[PDB]
This record gives sequence, C-alpha cells and structure tokens, in this order.
Amino acid sequence: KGKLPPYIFSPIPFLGHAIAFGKSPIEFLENAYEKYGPVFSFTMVGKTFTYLLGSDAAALLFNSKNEDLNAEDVYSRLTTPVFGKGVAYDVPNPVFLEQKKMLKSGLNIAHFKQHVSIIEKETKEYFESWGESGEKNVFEALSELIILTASHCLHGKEIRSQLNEKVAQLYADLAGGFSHAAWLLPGWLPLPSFRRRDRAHREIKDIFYKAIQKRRQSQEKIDDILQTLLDATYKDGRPLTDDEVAGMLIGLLLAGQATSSTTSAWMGFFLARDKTLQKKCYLEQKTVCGENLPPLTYDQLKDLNLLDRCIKETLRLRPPIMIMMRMARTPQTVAGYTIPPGHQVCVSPTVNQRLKDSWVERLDFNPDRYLQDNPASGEKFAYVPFGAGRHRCIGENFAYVQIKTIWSTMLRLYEFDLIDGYFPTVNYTTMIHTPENPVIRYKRRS
Ligand code: HEM
Ligand SMILES: CC(C)=CCC[C@@H](C)[C@H]1CC[C@@]2(C=O)C3=C(CC[C@]12C)[C@@]1(C)CC[C@H](O)C(C)(C)[C@@H]1CC3
Repeated sequence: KGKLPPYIFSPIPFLGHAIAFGKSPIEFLENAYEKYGPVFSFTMVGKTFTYLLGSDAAALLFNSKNEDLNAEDVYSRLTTPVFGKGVAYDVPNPVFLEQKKMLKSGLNIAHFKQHVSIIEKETKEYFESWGESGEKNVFEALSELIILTASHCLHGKEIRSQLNEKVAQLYADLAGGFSHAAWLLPGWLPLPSFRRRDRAHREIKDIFYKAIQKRRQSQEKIDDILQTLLDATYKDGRPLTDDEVAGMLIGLLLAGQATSSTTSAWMGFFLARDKTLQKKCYLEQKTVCGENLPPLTYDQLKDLNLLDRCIKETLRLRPPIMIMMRMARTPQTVAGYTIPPGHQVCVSPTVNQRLKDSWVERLDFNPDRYLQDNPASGEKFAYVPFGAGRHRCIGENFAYVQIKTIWSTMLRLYEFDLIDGYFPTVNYTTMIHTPENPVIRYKRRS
C-alpha cells in the first residue's frame, strides 16, 4: 500500500533513460545499484520499470506466481513475431505449460547418450573447412555449427537434412528481434525478423507435409520428435494445428542455438586469453578420456569437471540472457517497498552475477572460484543464468551437453589464441550479448 522504491530522475521527458540503458545496460544498472541500492524504479518510453538487484530482492520475481508477475504481458511483444501465434507467450500460461512438457520429452539421459555422438561428428565435419591453422570468426562458426547440432539432436535426422548453414543467418535475424528497441517500441521499424520468420516457418512447414504425406497410411515406427508433436494432444484432448507444431519447432531450434552459440564463443576467448587454463582443459580431456582420446560418451561429461566450471564461469560473466521481465498485475512488496500494478519488474543475471559486494574479483574469469564458498552455492539467486521458479529453463542439461561436447571436440582439434592481445568487448546490438570482433587464432593440436 505504502512506499514506492526510490525513483531515478531523468531530464528527458518521456523517453526517460531509454537511450542510456539501451546503449550500456549493465554499466547503467551497476551505477544505479551503488546510488539507489538494490530496488529502484526509472522511466523508459513513458513506462515505469522496477529492478530487483542482488539475491534477496530478486527472490520476489523468482518466487512469484504468473498471476501476480506476468511474463507474457511483457514477452509476447518480443517472441510472438519470432515463434508465431498459438505458442509460448502468445497463449495463457496453462497452455504454454503443456507445450513446455511436450518439449521436455526429448531431454533425458536416453537421448543425451545419442546426442554426444551426433554432436562430436557434426563438429568434426564442420571444422574440416578450417584446415590446419588460421584466424577466423569463431562466433559465426559456432552459430552455423549449432544450427546443425541442435536441429540434429532436438529435431531429428530428417529435419536436420533439410537445414543447412544458411539457416544460421535466418536465426541471427530472428534473434535480432530481441532488442532494446523491440522491447520498448511498437513493431513498426527495420526489424527483418518477420521475413526470417516467414522463411523459417515455410522451411519447418515442408517438413510436416513430408511426415503428413506419410502420416496418411504410414504410421511411423521410428522414434522422432515432430512425431511426438503431431501425435500429441492437449489436456482437453484437442490436437495441435500445423501452425502450433511449426512455431514450436522454430522455438525449439532458437532455444538450442541462440543462447548456446554466444556462450560457446565467449568460452573460446576466455580460454584463448588464459592459456594455462586452456592447457588444463586439454589435459583433463586425456585424464578423463584416456591419452588416446577415443570418441566422446555421455558418461565422460560428468567427470570433465574443469570444463564444467569453465562453462559455469562463462555463463556468470557473459550470460546470454541479461535481464528477465514481468508485469506486476497485483501489488507486491520487497525490501519494505510496494510495487504497484503496472510496473514492469526486472532482474539482471549479469548484474547479480558480478555484484560488487557478493563476487570477489568480480570481473576475473576464475572457474576455480567455485572450489571455495561463493554466492552460487551460498546464496539462492546470485547465480541465475538459467533462471529460477515457475519460469526457469528446461534446457540447461541439453545446453551443457552441447557446449561441453563441442568444446571437448574443439580443444582436441585446435589450440586457440587471441590476435595481438585483443579480447572482445561486448556488443549490445541485441539483448543477447555477443562478442565484438570474434575472430580467434587457431592451430592444430598435438
Ligand atoms: C545456455 C543456454 C540457455 C540459457 C542460458 C537459457 C536461459 C534461460 C533463462 C534465463 C530462462 C528464464 C526465462 C524467464 O524467467 O523469464 C529460460 C527459460 C526457458 N528456456 Fe532457456 N536457456 C538456454 C537453453 C535452452 C534450451 C536448450 C532450451 C530447450 C531445449 C530452452 C528452453 C527454455 C524454456 C522452455 C524456458 C521456459 C520459459 C518460461 O517458462 O517462461 N533453453 N532459459
Ligand atoms: C515453446 C517454444 C515456442 C519456445 C520455447 C523456448 C522459449 C520459452 C525460450 C527460448 C528463448 C528464450 C529462452 O532462452 C528467451 C527468453 C525467455 C524464454 C525463451 C523464449 C527471453 C524472452 C527472456 C528475456 C530475455 O531478455 C530475452 C528477450 C533475451 C529472451 C529471448 C529468449
């Protein structure tokens, strides 16, 4: 009822902080935290935004019911142009919850066991074109490759065979629609995400009419994923339209690719920058898999603990998801403040995960930080790259399978280096932080 969180003055009448935030969001929220503490509001584009920084505040959002802090109210703008109607934030949460469970069917030890071989092969195949040595763009490569690995692993061999590396460029433009601008403005501007949704939709639509050409009198007794969707029905019983199916396959692919490819690229540069550490990851491959480095198996992954912490530290310093957003529909209180209905409520993993008074040597890439007590273990919500509560990621496990496998394979192929000391800066083009000038030097390993 009572007290609003501290408000941050802007001299710009309706825009508010839209420009400064859009240009440098992290810097902004860090500065805001030092001056206003962990809970504050500011205006952007005639709207009020309340951020919850650090673990104790962020808990309000993470522990929230969707009825009170609503996701789709914010997210539908961003994702409905990308996935299309009928799926995700374009439907009630009870429906989206049903879809979420369909997609979880593919995600268990059974499938992961097969995934590891697919991924290792796709990777090795892909990086032939790099030959023995050079200087190349590793982010473009992983973007291409992970289209292939993700579609193969999650979507099946059939779908995979109709996709190729040109589809990465569709997906860059899909992900291009996850921008400050798209977040805050009505969709009438130079977003070509719509063209790429037209294409990615068509591409995925051929595939239904392919299984459906057989679906008539050919009932598949080969286990697939598109099959699961076509075969499945909602709680109430109704079957998914060809449109629902299609959207969910676009989303599943983006899910497997967008967050993984930026993360994978960053790890590259962190390891290229710290050579001692890259060495040990290589040695770990041998210690764990044997000096003769045979093909990778799912069961080897759980023991690649250093690489595991390298992924963890990358997601700490460069999470692919910088902020999560909800719309307050009912008043809410945190830290002695009341957030009224209408506030957009936000948390930032990026910020939480380098908080000046939580994370010692906050900006250092040190994966050994997890071998002593640290906020990821000793706080509930200081480390949240995959989120928490009712909205959290179903795909963390697959994600780690893909990135470990790709980077296990890649360390076996090459030794990586920076080019004249240059460590990529952050590119805030989109709300998925990619690295600047992501060209890595590489030569043959061993
Ligand atoms: C590094 C890889 C990934 C990261 C960092 C990541 C991160 C996240 C985060 C932070 C959320 C929370 C959204 C929110 O609270 O508003 C989320 C939700 C989700 N992610 Fe991911 N994700 C990744 C990979 C994947 C993969 C591979 C899949 C599917 C196979 C996937 C599917 C989902 C789904 C279905 C949700 C649920 C959204 C909701 O319930 O509102 N993600 N992810
Ligand atoms: C159901 C199918 C159609 C899509 C399922 C995946 C979808 C729920 C996941 C995948 C992409 C995803 C998570 O990584 C993303 C977000 C939350 C949930 C999403 C849409 C969101 C929307 C969370 C908010 C972030 O700021 C940002 C806009 C970058 C991402 C975009 C990607």
